[PDB]
Amino acid sequence: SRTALRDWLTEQLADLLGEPLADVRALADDDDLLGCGLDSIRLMYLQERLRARGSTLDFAQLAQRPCLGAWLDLLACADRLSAPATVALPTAQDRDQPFELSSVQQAYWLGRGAGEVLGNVSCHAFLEFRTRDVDPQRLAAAAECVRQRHPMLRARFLDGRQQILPTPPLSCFDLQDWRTLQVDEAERDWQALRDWRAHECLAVERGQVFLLGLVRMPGGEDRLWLSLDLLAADVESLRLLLAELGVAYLAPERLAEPPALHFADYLAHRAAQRAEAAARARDYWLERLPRLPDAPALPLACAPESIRQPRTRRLAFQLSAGESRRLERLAAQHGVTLSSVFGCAFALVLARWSESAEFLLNVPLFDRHADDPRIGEVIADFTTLLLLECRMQAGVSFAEAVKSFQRNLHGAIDHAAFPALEVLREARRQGQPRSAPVVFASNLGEEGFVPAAFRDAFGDLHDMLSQTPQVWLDHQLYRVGDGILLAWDSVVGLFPEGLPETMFEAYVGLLQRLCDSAWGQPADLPLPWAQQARRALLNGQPACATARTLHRDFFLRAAEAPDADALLYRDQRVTRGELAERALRIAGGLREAGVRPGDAVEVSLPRGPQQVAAVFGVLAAGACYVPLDIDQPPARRRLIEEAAGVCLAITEEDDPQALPPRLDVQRLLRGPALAAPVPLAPQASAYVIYTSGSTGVPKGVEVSHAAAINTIDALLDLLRVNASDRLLAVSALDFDLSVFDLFGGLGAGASLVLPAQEQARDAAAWAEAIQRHAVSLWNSAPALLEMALSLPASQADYRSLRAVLLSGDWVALDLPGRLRPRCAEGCRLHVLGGATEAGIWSNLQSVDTVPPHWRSIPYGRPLPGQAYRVVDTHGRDVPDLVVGELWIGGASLARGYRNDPELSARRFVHDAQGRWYRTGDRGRYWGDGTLEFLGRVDQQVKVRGQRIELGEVEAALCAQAGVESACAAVLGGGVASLGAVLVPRLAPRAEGSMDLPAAQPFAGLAEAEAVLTREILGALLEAPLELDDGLRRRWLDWLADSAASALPSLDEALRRLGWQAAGLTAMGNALRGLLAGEQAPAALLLDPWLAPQAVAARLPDGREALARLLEALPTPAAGERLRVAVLDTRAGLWLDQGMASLLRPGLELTLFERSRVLLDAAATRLPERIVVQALDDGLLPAEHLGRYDRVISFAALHAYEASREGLALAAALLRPQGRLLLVDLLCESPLALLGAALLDDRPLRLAELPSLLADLAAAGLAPRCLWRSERIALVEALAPGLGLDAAALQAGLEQRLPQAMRPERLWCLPSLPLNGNGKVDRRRLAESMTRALG
Ligand SMILES: Nc1ncnc2c1ncn2[C@@H]1O[C@H](COP(=O)(O)O)[C@@H](O)[C@H]1O
Ligand SMILES: [Mg+2]
Repeated sequence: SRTALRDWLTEQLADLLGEPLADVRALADDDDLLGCGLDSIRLMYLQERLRARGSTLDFAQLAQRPCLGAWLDLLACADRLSAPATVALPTAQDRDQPFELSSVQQAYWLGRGAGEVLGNVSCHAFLEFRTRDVDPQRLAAAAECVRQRHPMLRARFLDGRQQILPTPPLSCFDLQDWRTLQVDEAERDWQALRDWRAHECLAVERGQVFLLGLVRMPGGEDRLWLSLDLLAADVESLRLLLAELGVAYLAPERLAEPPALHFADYLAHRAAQRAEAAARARDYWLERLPRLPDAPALPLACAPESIRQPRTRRLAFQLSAGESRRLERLAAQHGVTLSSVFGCAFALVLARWSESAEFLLNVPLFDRHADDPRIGEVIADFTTLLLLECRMQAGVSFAEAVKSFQRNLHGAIDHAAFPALEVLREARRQGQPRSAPVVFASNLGEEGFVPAAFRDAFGDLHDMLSQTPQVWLDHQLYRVGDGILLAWDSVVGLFPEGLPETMFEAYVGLLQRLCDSAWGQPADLPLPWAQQARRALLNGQPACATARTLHRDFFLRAAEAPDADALLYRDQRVTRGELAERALRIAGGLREAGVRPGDAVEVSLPRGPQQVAAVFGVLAAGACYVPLDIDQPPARRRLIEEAAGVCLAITEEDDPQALPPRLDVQRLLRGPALAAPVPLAPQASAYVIYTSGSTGVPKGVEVSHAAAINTIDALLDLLRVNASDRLLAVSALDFDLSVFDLFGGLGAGASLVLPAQEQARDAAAWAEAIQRHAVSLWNSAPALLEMALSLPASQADYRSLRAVLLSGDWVALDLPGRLRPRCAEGCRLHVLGGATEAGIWSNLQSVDTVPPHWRSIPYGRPLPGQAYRVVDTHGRDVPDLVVGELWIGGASLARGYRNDPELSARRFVHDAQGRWYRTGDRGRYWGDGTLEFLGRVDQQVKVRGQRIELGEVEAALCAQAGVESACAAVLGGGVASLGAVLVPRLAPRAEGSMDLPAAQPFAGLAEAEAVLTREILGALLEAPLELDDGLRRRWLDWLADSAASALPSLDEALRRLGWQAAGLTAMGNALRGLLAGEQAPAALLLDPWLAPQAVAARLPDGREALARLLEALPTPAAGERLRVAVLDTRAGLWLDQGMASLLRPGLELTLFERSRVLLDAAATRLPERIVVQALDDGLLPAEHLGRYDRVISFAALHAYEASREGLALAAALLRPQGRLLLVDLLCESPLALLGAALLDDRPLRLAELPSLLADLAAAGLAPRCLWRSERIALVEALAPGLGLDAAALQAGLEQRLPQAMRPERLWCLPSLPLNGNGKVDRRRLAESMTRALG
């Protein structure tokens, strides 16, 4: 009855809150009980009382609607609709026996071992307290009294089990009386004792789970301190050890009763009583296990595997009684537990310090749930560990975040019934390596953490430590005073030195603005202000530029000294006057050709003075130059000419009827000179560099003169570039480092040494050109300079080279090591950062030397006038050392992409901090404000210094007629090659019209294989212990079901199948060799008596199928070449049964496999004139696509994960109108079924013939089923015009990609592998291609 139930709940709440019964009855039905000071510890008690009343509700059901009315309306359902909690408990377990560990004690125990991830430590709490005088004889009594009073305080831990001893062999109390000492010595010795015993691994293996102790300081001070391994205790149990030590010190007679409910009795009861909720929670965790977030991805100075004996460092902050009150009142007004305030505020900090906002944290629940009320006096480890996934919402108030985090935590509390350790174990077994190495422990009992009976004897908690193993950062909370001690037991040296302090200072700041300001304020933290202060300096670097047309300065340097050498090229030179005139003639020719201000002009000239004159001439016509290599291939050039909206192209070719009108630079050099460059305002489009672009369409990066010249000035004024300098422009014109050579170098009036197009990658030409023109300035991607430095110092003298710019790709840490002894005195290497989209660069790390902690040469300070943010995936700045997305900002940015406003809005984003490029580079601001770049998260990679989007390479391969989809990756090995992988499209058909005469087989052959199974198993089942239990259970039954029952025959079977007693003897012995040699399972495929294809090739009349599959190969009678391939080679063992008439005169035959080792076992025995080709790590080298007039599959199509795998592979491998020849098991071969059992791989793979045909016709091949039917069916099928070939791909790549990004090696898969998100597995494919490089 509902009113009687509200009375019962009122009485439970009046107990659990301690409020009066009448006052609690006066709470309204919708009045929030967390809004009255209910918390989770009380609510699990109330929920346990409801469970004990048979009124079964989950904690989450009560907790998602935490008010009396909602509880009553849940309960009016549950008292008739919900399951009874009735379980037959074990009423006792034998009290001295080595009983099982609780799940969280198993975690601590396994974490105690030296080998485990961040292991080798206790899990102990250490507590320190102060007082003037206390008696050691009271304390030595008190410690041994509490060891005898509570079973768990003397529990030995061995071998994954715990044993309550009679009395432990080792003392409970460490008296350290030092009233003898000098204070300074005792205080340092205290620090030595503190450091030892607060990190000490307690001797739990000898039942010392806890050790009290007391230093007596010569300053007249007793530092009572307490080491307790939480293997023995909940921190709630620890504060009861404190209460009892308090009474046992003060008045030991008042210790009421040794609390009777022994911990083995509790674990037996609790495990059985949780068991259905644990199985229900297990279903929930299994459905989430591939979807768990990881560890909080915090900035680690060391890998957690690599610090061998982790000291905890405590950080702590006593929130005042007033701060606590303000959190408690706001928490109540916002309907949340005080633990959810702290857990949410901590998860916001962890989110803000993580590379991802989704992570686990290990939340130790209280789990004191047993029927005897004295369980709340027992001292065992009643913790149970909740693996809280939390998934912190960015861009919300804290009120929204804490309610979300509470509903998440409260929702997860029932799912803690399956313990966090078994979740993580099941993750490790499922190949999900995950851990929850950040702990969160709310210990908020209002009596105080240190209980009254102990505070009356000793000072309130002076200090403490955790030592939780596997755990980086143990965040406890305690009531201390009636305030709240926040503690972060971070691990020493795991994090960067400033970080846990800085992160905790931001956590305290967060909790204080939660005391002191309403929760409608953002959950998204400020940075720790000092981090934002540093970064606002480094971003705030002043413009350091005069906003002007980009060409202005060169035309000034020309007007100021017309005779000075502007360009040096192929051992001739061009003056600034000559170049300015040549440019202004081009400009006049361009205005004559209808080009006009901020309209755009392609420049596509071989590297040399006419190119430089043309870009200056475009700019001096007022136009935006759109550089492309002359090597840029015609279809790609048409994508760019189309996308750029380009007015004109300059190309040495005259063609006024091209896509843009295309012009001879030599004719534009006949043009009248403009008397000046056209006046452009600084913001006009200056260069549009066509970077590679991920949809396949290349992308024009439209950079204003202001933007370009802000980078250039910021760097000219740093290099101190002057008229005596000369630059080697190894920069290609469509790679925007050239824009600095071009308008920086000549704007300062330094000369440009240009390589010829003949010298575009030629280190020896650069070395000659540098030593010949005494080049002072280098500028490149470091791939080009490492190439230049690979010439010896005797062959390539760079001592003229005053200063060096390295850019746009990873500088190796030893490149300044190679470079400083090679280049000039005053070497001035600068490594520069930032993308095409940001003007020519955006950072500068100078490198006089590399300090050893650089893992890469960082992006330095931002260049003057431009800036970096590093952001979370929600746009807010990440804290220092945290990885986030590099946003380049400020005056240097490109205006956008030339005609892609939507991709521009995706990249050039606007924020309260101005305009930002959102690069997709990852990186982190170090504590010194330097910006370590950390590579890229996305499909964009660097090939020979140049930028490539793998999405472009893939799209340029999908642009092949015949490709369904593609993958690309830059590969491992010293070659650093770009690879790619193809799925062909199959041109499907439906082809059920089939005309196989089925009649050749007879049932006596399946009976004969049954008799041979009776021979082989009848012998090996004299020694069935050679097998495993799966082989035994199958083969003992199959000795009827596949060998004799309903399959009678004589040993004439063997004479019908064709193998005789020497064969059977080798089958039995080779199988014993497979079993007992430890080579399982793969050695099945290395022996002609073992393998499913080798047995099939004679036993099921696979030889009479082979007599037809060995035919359709006309080459010797044709007098002419036939190209043939085999998919199902394995160790070659079926070809060995056709070999002489298989290996026909005139033939090309190629072996393929899907492993190396089996094909190499084929090459070890088959004649080496046959061509050998791995499909290494699944992967077909594309040099074989469309090559073969005949393709073979043989007694292994079942072994492909679909027929559609092998059939698409065959269809790709076949030349058009060439033929597949396919034989496979459809019916059981009883002996191939032994082999299937030894692979332990399903004989359900053996197709029906209609299904084989439907899959094959879906793979587009037109079939005829020929012969040999249900034992082994020979199908041929004939290839459509799939249109792929090696040379056709190479030609289509040569049409659509420059030689920078055509894959130097190319492959195919019948489908791409998916990672666990359902996206293409570019890491597995990068590895697979790397393995396929050999
Ligand atoms: N010093 C560098 N080290 C490594 N990568 C760099 C460096 N400088 C620039 N990059 C990055 O390389 C990426 C590819 O080059 P980009 O074509 O300009 O986009 C960009 O996102 C750049 O920020
Ligand atoms: Mg770029």
